[PDB]
Amino acid sequence: MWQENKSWNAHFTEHKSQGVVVLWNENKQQGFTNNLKRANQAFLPASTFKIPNSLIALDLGVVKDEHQVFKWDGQTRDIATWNRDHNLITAMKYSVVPVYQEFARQIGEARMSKMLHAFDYGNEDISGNVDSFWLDGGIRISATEQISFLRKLYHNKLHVSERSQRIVKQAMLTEANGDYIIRAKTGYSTRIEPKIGWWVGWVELDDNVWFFAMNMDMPTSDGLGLRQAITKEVLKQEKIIP
Amino acid sequence: MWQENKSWNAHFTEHKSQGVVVLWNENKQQGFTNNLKRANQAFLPASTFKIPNSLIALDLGVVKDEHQVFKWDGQTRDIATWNRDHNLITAMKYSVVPVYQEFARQIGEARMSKMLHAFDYGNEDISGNVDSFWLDGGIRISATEQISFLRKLYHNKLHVSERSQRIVKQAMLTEANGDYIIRAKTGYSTRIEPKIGWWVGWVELDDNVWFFAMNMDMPTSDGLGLRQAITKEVLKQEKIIP
Ligand SMILES: Nc1cc(S(=O)(=O)O)cc2cc(S(=O)(=O)O)cc(O)c12
Ligand SMILES: Nc1cc(S(=O)(=O)O)cc2cc(S(=O)(=O)O)cc(O)c12
Ligand SMILES: [Cl-]
Ligand SMILES: [Cl-]
Repeated sequence: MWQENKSWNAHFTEHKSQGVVVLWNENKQQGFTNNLKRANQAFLPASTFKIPNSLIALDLGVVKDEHQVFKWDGQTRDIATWNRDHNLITAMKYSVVPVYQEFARQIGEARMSKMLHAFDYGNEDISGNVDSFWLDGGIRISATEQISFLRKLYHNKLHVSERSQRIVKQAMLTEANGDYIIRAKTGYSTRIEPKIGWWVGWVELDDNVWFFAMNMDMPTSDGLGLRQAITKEVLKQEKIIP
Repeated sequence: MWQENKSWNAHFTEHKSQGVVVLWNENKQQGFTNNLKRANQAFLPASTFKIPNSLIALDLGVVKDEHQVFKWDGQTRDIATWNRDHNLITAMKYSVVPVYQEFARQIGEARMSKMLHAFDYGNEDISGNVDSFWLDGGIRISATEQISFLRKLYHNKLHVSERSQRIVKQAMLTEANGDYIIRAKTGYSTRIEPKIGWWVGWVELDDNVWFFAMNMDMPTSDGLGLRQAITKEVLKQEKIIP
């Protein structure tokens, strides 16, 4: 059910990088990875936690819908796209942390713990601040655990309303053309070592769905584009995308 | 509220074509078109009727969800992509008429007419064959009436369940990148003159949505790509997409 394909390491080696890419063939129920050990190594989810955070916020009514505007708090921050009004779609697209920190505070630690346990999400640990535990707290999730969570979300099997799951899957939309649809979420963990970058999601084809979860060492923010580039090179080699 | 911009006609003249493009700015509540008269002239919806047909099939339970497989009936047809199994997403993507003719037969004339009346869709006339009235029957819809219908769908305002509307909006996904999301449906009306090609939908931006409905004279299937091409040129001229 799991298979190691160490040939994908050349895509990491070419860009002087190191990480793991995990693929899941939904039709055949088979998994593939270049490093089974790192595939099961649990890291801070960083901004990939915006997927479960969105689900909980929508199911609890903290977020009314994907169109509700969340005004900029006026604090000018270092990322320019953060200093503006956002809805759920654009907050996920630009990884607007302060918007989701506001969501987490309204959710509260008690409901956040209960929901993450219902989601079977990682180690289900929210130790630290309720509005930063996915950035510098105790929550840890592996690439294979991201796949298991994403597979439940795809099939609407999470312990939330179907509506919340459909809205979040819409907000995860990243790329779409005549060949494939990518619903995914980026992540960048910097507060706690090791500094890593995430990209988790799935590729929808006409007759199949390929779930993917990747993470890689990210000492500097200059290599952040390699998350999508290395993943797409693996997808191209596997004939998943042209 | 409505403004005519005849400069768009140059994009039709460049390809030796004739048609109308209707744009609606949702934030500003203004509309723009190159031909006010043709914008309100009613044509056969052709495969753009797959939007309301999908909504009706979903709300009535004829289609359970976007994953239900509709098996190929075995008859080899002219369009190769039709000679295979389909779900709601691929049937919309490839405009698989035989799949939607089966939907219309299951829906029936009484339910179809009741729903189109509730939708305020076009002239609400289902006269003709139960499984082809949108291709050669009495139903007619204008480009502005398409936008009016699409605006209700975007806001989950149609009388069907919100779930049915969210599923159809997902199935309408055509293109997505870091700049915009296009949810649209193509159409090609050939059985009754004038032969016309349709493209209706909307473009999702970060803080606005531009609804569009275009139709153009289409004597042959060779120029079907001009529907998107001319629409994109108008969108680029109005600085909606880069
Ligand atoms: N929370 C964050 C997510 C992402 S994402 O590309 O994975 O979505 C990138 C980030 C980049 C920076 S910075 O170092 O460039 O200022 C800081 C962040 O907090 C980020
Ligand atoms: N139902 C149809 C929809 C479309 S669409 O691109 O507007 O969706 C194109 C079509 C082209 C042909 S043909 O002339 O190439 O045989 C035949 C069709 O039935 C079509
Ligand atoms: Cl979508
Ligand atoms: Cl032409």
